[PDB]
Amino acid sequence: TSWSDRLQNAADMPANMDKHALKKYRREAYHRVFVNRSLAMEKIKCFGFNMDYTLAVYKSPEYESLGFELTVERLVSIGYPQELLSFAYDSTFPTRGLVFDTLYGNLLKVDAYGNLLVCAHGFNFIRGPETREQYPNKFIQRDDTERFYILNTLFNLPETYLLACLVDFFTNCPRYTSCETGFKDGDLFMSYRSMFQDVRDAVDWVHYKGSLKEKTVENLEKYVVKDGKLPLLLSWMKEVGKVFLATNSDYKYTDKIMTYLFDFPHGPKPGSSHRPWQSYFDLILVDARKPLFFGEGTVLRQVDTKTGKLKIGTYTGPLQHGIVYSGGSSDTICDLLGAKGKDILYIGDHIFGDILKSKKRQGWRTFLVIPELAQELHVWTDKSSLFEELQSLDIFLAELISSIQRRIKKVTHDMDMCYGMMGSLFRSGSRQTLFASQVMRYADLYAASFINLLYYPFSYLFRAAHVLMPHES
Amino acid sequence: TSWSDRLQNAADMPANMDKHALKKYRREAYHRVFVNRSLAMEKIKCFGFNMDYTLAVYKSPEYESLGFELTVERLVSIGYPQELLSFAYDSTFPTRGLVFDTLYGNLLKVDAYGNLLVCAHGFNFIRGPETREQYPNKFIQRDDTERFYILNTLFNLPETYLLACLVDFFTNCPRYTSCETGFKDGDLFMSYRSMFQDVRDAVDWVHYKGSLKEKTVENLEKYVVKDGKLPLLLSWMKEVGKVFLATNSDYKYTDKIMTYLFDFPHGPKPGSSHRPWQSYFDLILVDARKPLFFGEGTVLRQVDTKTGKLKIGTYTGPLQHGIVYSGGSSDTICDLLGAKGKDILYIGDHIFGDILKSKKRQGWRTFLVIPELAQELHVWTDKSSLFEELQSLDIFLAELISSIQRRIKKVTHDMDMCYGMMGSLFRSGSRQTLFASQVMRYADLYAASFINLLYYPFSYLFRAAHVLMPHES
Amino acid sequence: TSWSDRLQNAADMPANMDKHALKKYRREAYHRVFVNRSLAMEKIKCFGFNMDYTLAVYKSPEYESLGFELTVERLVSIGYPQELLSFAYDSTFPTRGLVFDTLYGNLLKVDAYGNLLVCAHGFNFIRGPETREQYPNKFIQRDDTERFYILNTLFNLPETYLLACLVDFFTNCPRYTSCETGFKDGDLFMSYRSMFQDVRDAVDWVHYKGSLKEKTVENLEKYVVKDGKLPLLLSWMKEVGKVFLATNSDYKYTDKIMTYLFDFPHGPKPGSSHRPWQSYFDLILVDARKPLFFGEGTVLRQVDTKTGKLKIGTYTGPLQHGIVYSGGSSDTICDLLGAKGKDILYIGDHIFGDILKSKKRQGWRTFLVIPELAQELHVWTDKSSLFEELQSLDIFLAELISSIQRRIKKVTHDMDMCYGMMGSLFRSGSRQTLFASQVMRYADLYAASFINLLYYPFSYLFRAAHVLMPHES
Amino acid sequence: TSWSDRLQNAADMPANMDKHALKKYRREAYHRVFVNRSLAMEKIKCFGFNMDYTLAVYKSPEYESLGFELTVERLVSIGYPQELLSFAYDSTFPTRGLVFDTLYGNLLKVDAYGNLLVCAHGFNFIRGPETREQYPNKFIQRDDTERFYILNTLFNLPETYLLACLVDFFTNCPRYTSCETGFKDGDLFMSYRSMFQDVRDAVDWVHYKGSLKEKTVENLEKYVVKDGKLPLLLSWMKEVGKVFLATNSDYKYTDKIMTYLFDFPHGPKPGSSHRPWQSYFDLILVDARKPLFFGEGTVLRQVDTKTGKLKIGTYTGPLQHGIVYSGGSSDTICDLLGAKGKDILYIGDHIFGDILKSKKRQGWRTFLVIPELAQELHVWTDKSSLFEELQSLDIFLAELISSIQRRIKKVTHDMDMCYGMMGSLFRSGSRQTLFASQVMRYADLYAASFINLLYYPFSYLFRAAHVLMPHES
Ligand SMILES: Nc1ncnc2c1ncn2[C@@H]1O[C@H](COP(=O)(O)OP(=O)(O)OP(=O)(O)O)[C@@H](O)[C@H]1O
Ligand SMILES: Nc1ncnc2c1ncn2[C@@H]1O[C@H](COP(=O)(O)OP(=O)(O)OP(=O)(O)O)[C@@H](O)[C@H]1O
Ligand SMILES: Nc1ncnc2c1ncn2[C@@H]1O[C@H](COP(=O)(O)OP(=O)(O)OP(=O)(O)O)[C@@H](O)[C@H]1O
Ligand SMILES: Nc1ncnc2c1ncn2[C@@H]1O[C@H](COP(=O)(O)OP(=O)(O)OP(=O)(O)O)[C@@H](O)[C@H]1O
Ligand SMILES: [Mg+2]
Ligand SMILES: [Mg+2]
Ligand SMILES: [Mg+2]
Ligand SMILES: [Mg+2]
Repeated sequence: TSWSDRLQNAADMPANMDKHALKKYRREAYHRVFVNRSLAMEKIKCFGFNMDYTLAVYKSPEYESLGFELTVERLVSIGYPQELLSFAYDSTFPTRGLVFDTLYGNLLKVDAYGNLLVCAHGFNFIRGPETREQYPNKFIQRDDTERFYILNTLFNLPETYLLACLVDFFTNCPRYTSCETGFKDGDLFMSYRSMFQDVRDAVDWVHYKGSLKEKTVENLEKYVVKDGKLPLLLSWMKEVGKVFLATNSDYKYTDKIMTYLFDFPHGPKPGSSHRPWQSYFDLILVDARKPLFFGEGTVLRQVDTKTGKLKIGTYTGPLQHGIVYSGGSSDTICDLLGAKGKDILYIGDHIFGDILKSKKRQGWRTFLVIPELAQELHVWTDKSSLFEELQSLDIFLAELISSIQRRIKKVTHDMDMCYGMMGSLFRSGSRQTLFASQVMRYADLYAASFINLLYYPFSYLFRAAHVLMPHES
Repeated sequence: TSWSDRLQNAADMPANMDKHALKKYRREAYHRVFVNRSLAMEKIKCFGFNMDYTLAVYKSPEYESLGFELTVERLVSIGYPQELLSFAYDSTFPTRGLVFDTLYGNLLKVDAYGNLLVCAHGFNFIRGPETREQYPNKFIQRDDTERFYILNTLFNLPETYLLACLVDFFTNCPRYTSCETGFKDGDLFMSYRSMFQDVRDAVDWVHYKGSLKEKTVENLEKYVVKDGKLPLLLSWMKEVGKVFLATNSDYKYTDKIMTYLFDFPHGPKPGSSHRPWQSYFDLILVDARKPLFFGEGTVLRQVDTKTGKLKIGTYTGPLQHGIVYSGGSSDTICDLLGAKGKDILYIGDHIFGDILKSKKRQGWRTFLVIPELAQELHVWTDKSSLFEELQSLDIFLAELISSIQRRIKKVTHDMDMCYGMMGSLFRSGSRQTLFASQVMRYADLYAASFINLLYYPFSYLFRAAHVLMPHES
Repeated sequence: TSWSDRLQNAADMPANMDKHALKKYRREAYHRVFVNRSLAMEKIKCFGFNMDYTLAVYKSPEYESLGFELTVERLVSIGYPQELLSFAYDSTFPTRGLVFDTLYGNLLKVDAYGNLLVCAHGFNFIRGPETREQYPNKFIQRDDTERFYILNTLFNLPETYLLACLVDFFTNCPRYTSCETGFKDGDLFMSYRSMFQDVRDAVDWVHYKGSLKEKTVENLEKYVVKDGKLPLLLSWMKEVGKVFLATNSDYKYTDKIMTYLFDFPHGPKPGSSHRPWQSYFDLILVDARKPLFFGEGTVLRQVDTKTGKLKIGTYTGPLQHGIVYSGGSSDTICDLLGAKGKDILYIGDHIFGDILKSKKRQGWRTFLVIPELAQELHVWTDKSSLFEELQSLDIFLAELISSIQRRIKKVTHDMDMCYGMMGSLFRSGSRQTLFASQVMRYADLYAASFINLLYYPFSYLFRAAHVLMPHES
Repeated sequence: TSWSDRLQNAADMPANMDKHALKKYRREAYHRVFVNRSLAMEKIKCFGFNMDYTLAVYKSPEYESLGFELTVERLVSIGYPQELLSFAYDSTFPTRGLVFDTLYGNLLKVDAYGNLLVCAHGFNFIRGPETREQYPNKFIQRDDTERFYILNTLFNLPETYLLACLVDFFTNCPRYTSCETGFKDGDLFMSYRSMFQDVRDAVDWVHYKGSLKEKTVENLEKYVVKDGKLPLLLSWMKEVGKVFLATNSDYKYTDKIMTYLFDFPHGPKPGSSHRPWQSYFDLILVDARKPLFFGEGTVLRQVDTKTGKLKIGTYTGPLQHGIVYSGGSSDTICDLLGAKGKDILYIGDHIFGDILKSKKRQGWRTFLVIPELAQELHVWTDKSSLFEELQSLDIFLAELISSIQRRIKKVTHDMDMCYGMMGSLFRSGSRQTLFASQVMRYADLYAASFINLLYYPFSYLFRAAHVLMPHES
């Protein structure tokens, strides 16, 4: 049971319009919207969306496995060994938000301060004392972006596992010699950095020149969650405000995906005429190039929606019915919708490119979709006994000799393994991950899906407790 | 009663060595060490210090007023009008951590997200609706470091007030025309940006080429807090670990100041022989050039302590008794003391250049000295009734029509004015400042003075509660 | 009769081995090697080559016209108007080395100092006084590389004409409004800068992703000069020194082209066994990425010559028979051949990327191939009467009222038109072009083809007269 | 007899106004203006000047020796050894335009292509074969500006000799160990790069914070050439055009120097009323910051000529009588004088900062003053027999075994030594220097002094022969 099984299960249910039914459906943790900073929904005047993994939630593990298979086949195509074709995607290994150390070829799970929580070389999990040889302070410099790459997105899940697969394969294949910073093959030396770049280039290629999009759109039921409540919720948003789309994807792909998402024999509610997906948006913008979008952006272009090509030249005209934009900047949206930043609730899945950047650069209000939360919540509530025991051990030790520390490490591991080999997205034991810290800092609201907004009235006041400093308590 | 009066009051008392006396003296909020993240003191192997406003705490408002007077006289010297000499430093106006907007000439107090809490043009405090003309989203882009300058340090307090003085003077002087981005004087236009640069250059000049240091060292009793407990605490640190000094100041000034700080007719305790200040340090490093120090740093030099000049060449030798270093990098300290980052507790007063940077770049443990906390604590506990009323108003409104909002704004202002015209260092009403957020994020421990460590045993476990995400609660 | 007709005519003749026959064949200006700086051939130990337009001389105007047609069809493919398909390449318009001014959409012919010699907007040649509106000092800043693009190569000849075609088309097409910096089409504004970028991108695309290479290799007789003297001369070079190839092209294309160039029923001389083209080289390097090659270069790779793919990893081994390199740097060649810069004569056609950069960065000796010289020489000797008259007019005026200036401008134009609409590669009248100045400064030797070296003994001392300053004469 | 003795000798003579007297005085090579590119003086509408070493020609070797002594005393002041005080400036060693290699501590004389002509380590002149260890291709990369510093100016002559003095001193002083890249002194290593930086910093300090200016202005007869013909020539220029001053020096120094230069008991001619120096200029601009001046420049300021301080603010007004500008850009001059680049003859002594940059960035006409030419001409004409013999040897060898090469090297050295230990500014034997090449390329006119313009009518056509390519001859 993957997180997308949970979402597609909730998606299959009819949308009860009764006001008591929505407020009661809101009880389950799975249907809740979580609040890091208070937000008065009545002040929101524009609802903004990205598409991928927000409106178009790709089914797991089928879509990761497709991306993994095409990336492997691209690497074999450029000259990697045929043994790569015997890899098979394993959804139990990767957790999102890991850091690949391109110097030593390690996947690292770190906290907000660069402290090491988990270190794996290939499929070998390196224990505390052994990591100190490569990480003397059990710490990485996050600003060393040439060395460390943060695997922020769900699109990065196939390459997260692929990187570990490759390190494992070259380590144990007799043809190659293992060195500290790569692998030697006779007169050829492949550094982990160059291998990582090949992987990155191949993932990009699969998405932009390969067949991933084509294979997705030829079997949309297999790869994309479809929910009749999505048109309903978007129609409610457009009744109280303006609605816009700003996606990094191109128009031809967006049109195919969005058409599928809205292909029901009715409009927002059963019995209503079907409307085209574009009619749900006051402003549609593709090729957004986020996060650069939230700074200078790019030249504003207009899409010829008949051919799917860009019209030649910079678009200098006004917002018109049926126009589709390409490129531009976040200021394009604000000017054309007559919005200020805090009037906008932007719903995205990219913690860095959508949420952090719109918050810091423009002061937009933010809603982070976290697809895996649909299943991490289930693990969290089911295995809560282990966390409560861990909390007790931390408290008992905080007042105590060392037989407790071995029990702390033991329960930490058992808790983490319920999530997978790389543990929870949000923590390792009692230590929070970098990802959790960035969710708390930059996502005003968050949920497994933005559809959970259906269960709250549009006057709702999302409330978070005020923060106090230690000396103020 | 300034914050330095509080510190000098506590400094004048004898250090009772009784173990029950120290743990009981620790009760008062003023003698406490506050904890943002848990820290086991037994793991600390090196105690590091800066000098200015940490070991050498400059008396307020005398030192700010001296800096203000010399900066004004430098500006008049380069051609600013004689009316500047009628300014007089006013300690009730500036709060530390304000942002000067060089485009519009405003002092801004902002939260961690760039939201405006206070805006003053000269001495005119701009009310909410009027700020929207210049700040349409009541928000500044903090990454626009060419436009916004954060006045982080206590050394910036004179220029904080001076900037407001200058804007006020040119606005109301009939010879000048007020424009949006500066002042016009016939065929001369002085932008707020160029005026700000003149101020910055003059403050730098006063510290590095003018007479500020000379005037300080010729009346040390007037300008520098002296505490007999400082040699005592440093001697205890050197009994359990190593102690180092890394100051941005030069050796000749450091030697004069430190000699004064240790000039008592005894050593650590009354009855003991006096020891030179240098004997309290395993490593002394001047001209540190923090924060660059925590990256590549500069070439490591050796001070000729007889002449006070640098020896010619890069120092390639080892740590030796009596050597004094200049420049280098944080790695110099780690290598020479055989320390890893988390072995080091670095005690500093510069939230950015000492604390944020050593934490993020090197994973050092951090102790932030906040001199004004000695008096902000007194205001906080005395006027606690206003904050509790403010908390009630926020709760009552969070469940309610708009007669409460005017009461919220009214109590916010009355609370803030107890701290001064620019309010608390840490908040405006219920909203925390950028400075408060950076203290919580990067200072593991903090206190009005590091001397408060005297009241804790060196095995102490400083404890902070574990953080949970909203969905984990 | 194009310049490549001249070369292919000389190519069709048998190579007479008689030593008196070669030294006599050297009399014609067309078979000479011209000398800017003295060069003793006996000191040359390595002969280096690029491939395109040096070993593989593409026939004119067929190859330019092919490149023009595919670039036009790529622009139409991305959305440019169908009228582009009615353009047809005209070899009489473009001269190499022109500067496209992306601000005003002009093709400029300039001297070494940025002075304007010719200015054309579309097909309209702007006369002296009219250029002063856009060029007040009849001068461009050559360091403004964001505004001015120098069309250095023969590959740039199709886009030189295409840029003029496009400016002409949009100017005179009623659907578009002509503005100073581009063309307006309703709500779309296309700047000359964005149009220029589209052209550049399309030319790149045609060469790297389109069908230009495929169409060339499917009709090599139509597109590539073939000379039996090329294997002969290369074999003589390998008898006295080492021979290397460093091409920006990839191995699969290089192999196809070079195989064709060496496909004769014999080896160097008639009657000898045929040898593969690779056997003529001590070192073969593709994907050179010149001019970056002459600085840090790129990682050194090894080509799998069976598949045409790069082997995975950096090549760390030695120079071996049959190895083919990819990337690397000029230091790769020097180290592997045991050469110093002045031991190397590098034969190239790119005045900037081959000749200027190897000379300035590495002190290599240089031989510039200038394909058009084969025909510019014929025009120069035939129409010499006009130049001599021009020289007389300059002398007579230099001692004289203004009826001479109109005659000077008149003869200048008549002389220039013999070369084409944009005049000689090397001058406009008595003023030398930027290109001529860079040939003189950075090409030690030059010729229409490097095959002219066949007519000189390998002990030859190429001689240039010593330069004196004015005060030394 | 120094070059400034020649200039001061010519300066002491009365200015005969007879038109035949001026055209006859023009015969001597010493009074001629030399021409690299033709220039019609009637087209010049503005005459521009720098001050230092153009209007204010500092006497040699007294001024170099003063600069040397103060720089040495500054280095001793910061901690260099006392033995430096026994150095004494030697005008026979330095030639202008040498390159200090900061890696190996060598002074290099190079040609325009980076080829080594002379190499000296300290006072040891390294012979051809021995230089190949450090310079394998007898070549330096001029674009490696972090390694190589070109000593372009007459102000650099003291540090040219000082650098050789220091290398010589540390090499032969027993306390220091000689390494390839510097000197070791126990645990201190001083690289040639850091030593070079100390020298550079000290020269800057002497000019901007030390006593060099003060000592110059207290003995102007000792240090500055004074010529009654200078006011005369400037008055003739102002009769036919506009005259401007753009100096890097500050106003207080400029005023002192210019007052001295114009302090005669008469105006332009004997018998005329004296006029203040400022009245000879249509535009006076100080603090020019050339060469940045010829790009974006700096903010335009106005000097308060009463106090010598800058007025506060950017000057936005027009050109007015008596105004003195500070900063700005070359566009300031063009706009205020209504000039285009080719209307301007700019007379400067800095081959890079005045001449190269105004020519390339702005297309100004250029006149380079070369003070040493006053004496290099005398050596050139006196020792012409050696050069003619050298030319014969080159011709005889160019048609010849190796007994001639030793004679070529022998005569080259004897010729060079007549100029000094580092040879002619313009050549070593038959090889031209980088400096000579840049004079020819960027100086339209040149002379030992701009005063030589007095001997030419303002309608004069300076003529240079047209350049032909080898294939055009
Ligand atoms: N999740 C992320 N993915 C990719 N890049 C990131 C992410 N978070 C931060 N960055 C960028 O990586 C660089 C290094 O980050 P840095 O060490 O400055 O931490 P930071 O982003 O300031 O986080 P914090 O303020 O919590 O320390 C920064 O320029 C930042 O913008
Ligand atoms: N207190 C400070 N004083 C001066 N500069 C600062 C301070 N805090 C951050 N900076 C620097 O200012 C620049 C702009 O900061 P930015 O907008 O990235 O916020 P940040 O430092 O990442 O804070 P946060 O992560 O809390 O948003 C950054 O490069 C940062 O290093
Ligand atoms: N033929 C060329 N094609 C492309 N770029 C060039 C060419 N010649 C020079 N450049 C580059 O263009 C930039 C601007 O050149 P710049 O104005 O400095 O002239 P330059 O190359 O120094 O020529 P010169 O020394 O003759 O003035 C330089 O960085 C230079 O390397
Ligand atoms: N006389 C000089 N003094 C200082 N810098 C110079 C001088 N001449 C050139 N430079 C600068 O030094 C850098 C390196 O020069 P580079 O190797 O490009 O030669 P260049 O100036 O283009 O000369 P050329 O065109 O004759 O080769 C350039 O950016 C150039 O502007
Ligand atoms: Mg998305
Ligand atoms: Mg400090
Ligand atoms: Mg080529
Ligand atoms: Mg000068």
